[PDB]
Amino acid sequence: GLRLNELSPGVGAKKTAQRRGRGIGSGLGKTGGRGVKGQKSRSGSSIR
RNA sequence: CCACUGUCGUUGAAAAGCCAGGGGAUGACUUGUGGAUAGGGGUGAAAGGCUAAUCAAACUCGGUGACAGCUGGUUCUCCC
Repeated sequence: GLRLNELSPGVGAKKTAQRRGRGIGSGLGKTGGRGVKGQKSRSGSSIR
C-alpha cells in the first residue's frame, strides 16, 4: 500500500445507502417510496 | 340553610356570581370539631347523582414506546 490517503475501494465495491424523506430532489422525499394512505404506508407495515 | 323567575354578567368582580324578587325557617332542620365507608368499590329520600373544579367506573404510577387497515407529517441536488 502507498498511504492511508490513497486507498480506494475499487469502483463498484461500495454504494450509497438510500435515505427516505430528505427532499424532492433525492427521489425519496415526502412519502419515501411508500405511496399514499394505506396499510403498507404505515409505520409498522409488512407483508405477512 | 336553600335556589323558583328575570335582567345583567358570559376574554365575568366570579371555571356557576351579583341585583330584584322567591322557598323553608322547632325540624325528615342548620351547623362546628373529630371519626367510618375506597374504585366494578363506596355512598345514594334514585339524578347514573356524588366519591377533592375529574365519574356509565376516581386519581397517580407501572404494563407502556398498548394497538391505530385511520388522519397528519416526512428535511440536499441533478440525470434516465
